[PDB]
Amino acid sequence: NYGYQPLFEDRRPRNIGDTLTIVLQENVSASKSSSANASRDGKTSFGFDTVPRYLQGL
Amino acid sequence: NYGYQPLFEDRRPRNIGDTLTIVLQENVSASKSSSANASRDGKTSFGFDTVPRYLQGL
Ligand SMILES: CCCCCCCCCCCCCCCC(=O)O[C@H](CCCCCCCCCCC)CC(=O)N[C@H]1[C@@H](OP(=O)(O)O)O[C@H](CO[C@@H]2O[C@H](CO)[C@@H](OP(=O)(O)O)[C@H](OC(=O)C[C@@H](CCCCCCCCCCC)OC(=O)CCCCCCCCCCCCC)[C@H]2NC(=O)C[C@@H](CCCCCCCCCCC)OC(=O)CCCCCCCCCCC)[C@@H](O)[C@@H]1OC(=O)C[C@H](O)CCCCCCCCCCC
Ligand SMILES: CCCCCCCCCCCCCCCC(=O)O[C@H](CCCCCCCCCCC)CC(=O)N[C@H]1[C@@H](OP(=O)(O)O)O[C@H](CO[C@@H]2O[C@H](CO)[C@@H](OP(=O)(O)O)[C@H](OC(=O)C[C@@H](CCCCCCCCCCC)OC(=O)CCCCCCCCCCCCC)[C@H]2NC(=O)C[C@@H](CCCCCCCCCCC)OC(=O)CCCCCCCCCCC)[C@@H](O)[C@@H]1OC(=O)C[C@H](O)CCCCCCCCCCC
Repeated sequence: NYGYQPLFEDRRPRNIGDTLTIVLQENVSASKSSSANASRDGKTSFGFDTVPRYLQGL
Repeated sequence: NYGYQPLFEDRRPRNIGDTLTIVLQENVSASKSSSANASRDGKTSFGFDTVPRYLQGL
């Protein structure tokens, strides 16, 4: 090979045949949450158990 | 490539082919709550258990 080569550079790959080292160190994490609620409660009462003579009509 | 390249700048992407690193670090959280209540209670009573002779009419 007659190609020029720098002395002080970091010897990065530059041509087709050059080799490079890859450190994967891949780490991905995704999360998703959702919630919903709805509560309704009702309860009504009414009773005499004793009615006046004048109110017995109703 | 014959393009001009600055020396002291932060080497940000500038053209179509430039590559950039994205750190997701996404975090969203939303909450919603609501409540309502209504209570009514009544209870009335009245009784003699002993009526005067003069009031026996009513
Ligand atoms: C937002 C506000 C808007 C305004 C709203 C207006 C009022 C909106 C309307 C509210 C009133 C509900 C109407 C109920 C009767 C009715 O029409 O709808 C019925 C179906 C229900 C539909 C209702 C959905 C509404 C939908 C909701 C709408 C809401 C908006 C059909 C029906 O008719 N079913 C019917 C049938 O059943 P059957 O199907 O099986 O056959 O027959 C059986 C057997 O009949 C009984 O026999 C008895 C003997 O056996 C006999 O006694 P006896 O003496 O003879 O012995 C006895 O005679 C008697 O009461 C003898 C005598 C009693 C006098 C005692 C003193 C009481 C004073 C009491 C004073 C009341 C004080 C408020 O009378 C009366 O003078 C009654 C008083 C009149 C007051 C007038 C108000 C002046 C304003 C005074 C104002 C005061 C100011 C401070 C016989 N009673 C009857 O005939 C029935 C009827 C005869 C009508 C002739 C009298 C003149 C009416 C003249 C005109 C009336 C027009 C309305 O009386 C009533 O109650 C009428 C009540 C009217 C109140 C309105 C208030 C307006 C405010 C005005 C406000 C604007 C009944 O049991 C049964 O009726 C029953 O069960 C009813 C039960 O009792 C009573 C439960 C009440 C609980 C509250 C409701 C709770 C319900 C809630 C859930 C929905
Ligand atoms: C906001 C204010 C606005 C003003 C409101 C005005 C008052 C608004 C009205 C309030 C009064 C309610 C009227 C009740 C009678 C009525 O009309 O509505 C009835 C249906 C109910 C509707 C009411 C919805 C109102 C809707 C609400 C409206 C509210 C606004 C029809 C009915 O009539 N049903 C009826 C029927 O049933 P049946 O259907 O099954 O057949 O027949 C059976 C059998 O009859 C009995 O037989 C007995 C023998 O067996 C016999 O005795 P004997 O001696 O002979 O032996 C006996 O004779 C007797 O009492 C003998 C004698 C007793 C004397 C003893 C001394 C007592 C003094 C006591 C003194 C009272 C002191 C206040 O008499 C009386 O002089 C009565 C006193 C008169 C006082 C006058 C006031 C002067 C002011 C004095 C003022 C004082 C100043 C300090 C016979 N009694 C009768 O006939 C019935 C009647 C005969 C009437 C002839 C007498 C002259 C009336 C002359 C005129 C009257 C006109 C009103 O008397 C009454 O009560 C009348 C009470 C009037 C009070 C009004 C106060 C006004 C304030 C004035 C205020 C402005 C009864 O049981 C049944 O009636 C009963 O159950 C009733 C029960 O008892 C009593 C419960 C009362 C609890 C409080 C209410 C609680 C109810 C609350 C829930 C709703």
